Amino acid sequence: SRVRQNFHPDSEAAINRQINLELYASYVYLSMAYYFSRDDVALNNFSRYFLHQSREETEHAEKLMRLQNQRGGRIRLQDIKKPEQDDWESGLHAMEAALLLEKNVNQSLLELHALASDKGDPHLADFLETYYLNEQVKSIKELGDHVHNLVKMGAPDAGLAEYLFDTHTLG
Amino acid sequence: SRVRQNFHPDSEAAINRQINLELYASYVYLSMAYYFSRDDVALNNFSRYFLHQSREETEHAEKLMRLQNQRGGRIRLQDIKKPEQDDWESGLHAMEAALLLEKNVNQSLLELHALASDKGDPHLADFLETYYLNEQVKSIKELGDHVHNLVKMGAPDAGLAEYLFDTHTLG
Amino acid sequence: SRVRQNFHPDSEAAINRQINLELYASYVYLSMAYYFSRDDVALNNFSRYFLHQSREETEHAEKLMRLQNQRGGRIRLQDIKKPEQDDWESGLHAMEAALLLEKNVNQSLLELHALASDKGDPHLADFLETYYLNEQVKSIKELGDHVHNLVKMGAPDAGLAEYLFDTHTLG
Amino acid sequence: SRVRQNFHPDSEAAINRQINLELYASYVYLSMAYYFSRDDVALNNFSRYFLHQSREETEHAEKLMRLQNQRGGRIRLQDIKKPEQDDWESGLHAMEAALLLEKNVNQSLLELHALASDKGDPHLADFLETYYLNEQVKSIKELGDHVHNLVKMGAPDAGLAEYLFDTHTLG
Amino acid sequence: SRVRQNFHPDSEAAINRQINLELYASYVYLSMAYYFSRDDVALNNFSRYFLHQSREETEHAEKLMRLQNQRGGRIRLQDIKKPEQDDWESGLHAMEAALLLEKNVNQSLLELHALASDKGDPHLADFLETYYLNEQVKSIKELGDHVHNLVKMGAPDAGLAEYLFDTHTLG
Amino acid sequence: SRVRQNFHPDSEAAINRQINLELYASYVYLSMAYYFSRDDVALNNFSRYFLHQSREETEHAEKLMRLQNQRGGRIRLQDIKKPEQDDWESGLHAMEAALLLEKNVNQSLLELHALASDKGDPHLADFLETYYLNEQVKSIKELGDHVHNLVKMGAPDAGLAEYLFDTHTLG
Ligand SMILES: [Mg+2]
Ligand SMILES: [Mg+2]
Ligand SMILES: [Mg+2]
Ligand SMILES: [Mg+2]
Ligand SMILES: [Mg+2]
Ligand SMILES: [Mg+2]
Ligand SMILES: [Mg+2]
Ligand SMILES: [Mg+2]
Ligand SMILES: [Mg+2]
Ligand SMILES: [Mg+2]
Ligand SMILES: [Mg+2]
Ligand SMILES: [Mg+2]
Ligand SMILES: [Mg+2]
Ligand SMILES: [Mg+2]
Ligand SMILES: [Mg+2]
Ligand SMILES: [Mg+2]
Repeated sequence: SRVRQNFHPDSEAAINRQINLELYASYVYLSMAYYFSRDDVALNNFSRYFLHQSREETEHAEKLMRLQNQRGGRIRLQDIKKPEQDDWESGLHAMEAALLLEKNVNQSLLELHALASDKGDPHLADFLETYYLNEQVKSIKELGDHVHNLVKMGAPDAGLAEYLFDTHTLG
Repeated sequence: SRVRQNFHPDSEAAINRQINLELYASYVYLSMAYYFSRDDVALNNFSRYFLHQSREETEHAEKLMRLQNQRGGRIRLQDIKKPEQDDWESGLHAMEAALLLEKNVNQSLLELHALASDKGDPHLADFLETYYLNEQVKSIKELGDHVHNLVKMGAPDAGLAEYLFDTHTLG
Repeated sequence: SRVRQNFHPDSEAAINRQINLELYASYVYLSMAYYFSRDDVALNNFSRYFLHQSREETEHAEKLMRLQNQRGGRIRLQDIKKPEQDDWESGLHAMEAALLLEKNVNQSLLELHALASDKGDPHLADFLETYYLNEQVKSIKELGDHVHNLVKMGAPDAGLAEYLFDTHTLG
Repeated sequence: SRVRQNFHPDSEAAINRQINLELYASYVYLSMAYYFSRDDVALNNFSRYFLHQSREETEHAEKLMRLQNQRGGRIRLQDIKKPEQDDWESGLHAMEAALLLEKNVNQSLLELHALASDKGDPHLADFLETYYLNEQVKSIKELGDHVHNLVKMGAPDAGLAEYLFDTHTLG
Repeated sequence: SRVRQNFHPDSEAAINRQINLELYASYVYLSMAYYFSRDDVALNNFSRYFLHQSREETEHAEKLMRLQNQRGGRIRLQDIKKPEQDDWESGLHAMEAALLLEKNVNQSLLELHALASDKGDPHLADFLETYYLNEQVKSIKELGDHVHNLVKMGAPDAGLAEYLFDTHTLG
Repeated sequence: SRVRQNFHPDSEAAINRQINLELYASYVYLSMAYYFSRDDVALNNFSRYFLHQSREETEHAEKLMRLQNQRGGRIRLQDIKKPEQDDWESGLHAMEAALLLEKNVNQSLLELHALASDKGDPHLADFLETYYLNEQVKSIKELGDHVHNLVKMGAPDAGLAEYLFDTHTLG
């Protein structure tokens, strides 16, 4: 590529793997979003919350795809694995699953950053720091907040907990 | 499901298959969109066009997921298969692939409609007719228009064709 | 902490020490601010300048406290040491003391950054670079400018110097 | 000091002690504020409430520093002691600690007022009455209200109490 | 310098060399801009495009000069070498020359970043990442896009190519 | 050149030399501008003043480059020589150097005008008179004003002079 400069094939590959992971995260959140609009779940603000997260993950994927193009890498898409469950069990369980997902995505981003650093790719390093690392920290913190509140409120067994959390925190 | 009424498990299954197909179509268009943003393709309005199509396909998927929940079905997500190519070769080839994709999706929707009709599910039948069947016809027609113009203009070999089509038709 | 990820206890501790240092800097500037509104100093724009700096330092402290929470660290507050003087002697001396303070805070931030780097904490590294390192450089530069002008103008002995600097530069 | 008039050195000293106490109160509230932003507390309106209180205490400190300068006293800053805890245990416990803090600050202000009265300093007496004594009464009353509601609602053990109090009263 | 802190003389020198390189890039683009407004070239949007790039390069130079001052370095200006050609041959050739120039400038910036990293200057590292590295990637990508389109369109020999590219892409 | 008319190659050459001189003047002013932003100079309105002059010189250069193209001449760029100093010593010395620079540029413009007149090029003559000769007179007068005031005020040794001149005249 006539634009490619200081862009290691390993970084290119890792970016492609990260693209897939971001798409996967979008899919997970999409699944959660539509779990919460089931008639036997019907937590519309959980649904909206995860829908929003899903679209944010798509933007995360797209920024990496743009990065790949900008750097002269070649996007290599892979299957977006279905989420691990279709029944996310409860608002709390979904929040906990999302928290685990974000920490896993964060770990992947940190490994990607270590790779960028190993390859002396400050542009990639900065790209991750600018657009992903703090977004991950904020997302993990937010999910942590949500998990704690839901746990403290007695979710999922306390019938009012997820309902009230849905209307107040996620409203 | 206490909302489920006149909703055949075959229709539920076919809706889940259609959800996956719509997600797949979104993915195909996403791949195309970022193919045209490659430095060695750089047809930004092809890119935008397919990006828009990608997001519309996501809405197609979501409406079916909404339908599933509305009818008391249970969304069953599957892997979103990667698109058949990462290199979409040219604006014309991408348009032709999109055309083939839309006709395939249309065939799936028509089969879904035949199933809805077979199962006496007028709500599902109307749902497809209202939101999918004409949208598919419109999309197939548009892609056909685009394919014809690109062919007529000499794409992909005529160097000005895809460039001018990008700026004029997709602008 | 269920949010804690790639966050070394040393970094957590260093952030707590930095929080204290930022609070200390706020206090120093608060002291300076109210030194300059003494009836026998009465340099109201020196006062406002240092008051503004004081509040900025509080925001610096708060961002680190937020960082601590975001990363799952536990804020550990310590006494905010009183400033080294209550009588800041002159506009020039206060500016020079502030300059020294900022360079000391900068050194602490650079050590914190080296620690983040040593611990492979790019989020923390980026956090410091994004919110502190350049703010420090700009603050040190500004104080350097102020010190130079005050020195060149003949502060503190030239009776018009701090007065005119107060009204023009700090106005 | 050419402005000093009817300003007893005891009052000057007591004002300096009160400045420190107000700064200390600010610090206590700052600690509480960021306690409630912990991922395992995550009561954002408790956090905001105490943050607001913290900044109000800083204004309390500053008005006394202003008073010191206005009267020709000399501000003598002391270490701002760290708050007694970094872990404020619960919204209720923090409210109760804040209540105790405000009554302690109020006692100090009342002693300061008695001193002002003993020294025939009506300006200082009026200053305290105008800006501190009723503010303290209001603050103590508000915290008492909050404590009662939290207790009545079952805080901290009733999982919904602090959550609902956070969203409704502190919202 | 009383502001100088953690600023290695090598970094200072490298910044001065980078200032010159940025000024040089501005000059190259200025030359290109006025090449395209020759009566026998007369591609006014190529001209405007390179004029814009020229002024952007001046801002790149100025930010480095400001950085030098901010850090306490001493700007040391050198001759701005004339561009390698006055006759830039064609829109395509100018775009290709600009692409090569940007990659060369990028290489210099990456070397500067490696130096900053070697010298443990995170402020300088962040400065380059924040203001230069991604700007370079975007500029190289854009020029790559432009080069590809011009090549594909048949520039410079296809008489309509640069004309149409001028009006559509650079308009 | 099919536009070239009554345009002597000597005039073309002299215009190219004048372009370089205007670029050089821009560079001198750029150097001065960033000299006054040094932490040990810190005369921000001197800095702004010379920065403005620098950009005006670039416009002077560009109008001549425009003229060259308009007349069918061929721009021949040369190295832009670095300014004679990086340390401009004082606001007064910089003003005096700028004054000398402008008179030198003016002399070059007057020689260019004499050449235009010798070659019977009234368009070039008018071009210089319309856009350069009075601008030079105005600039030389302004710098003379500034030099006189700075001298009269006691610059550079009177510590308040350049400071006050910076804030009042250059503000
Ligand atoms: Mg993501
Ligand atoms: Mg496969
Ligand atoms: Mg599987
Ligand atoms: Mg569709
Ligand atoms: Mg029908
Ligand atoms: Mg600070
Ligand atoms: Mg202690
Ligand atoms: Mg002590
Ligand atoms: Mg780094
Ligand atoms: Mg108070
Ligand atoms: Mg009374
Ligand atoms: Mg540049
Ligand atoms: Mg030389
Ligand atoms: Mg040469
Ligand atoms: Mg000029
Ligand atoms: Mg005449």
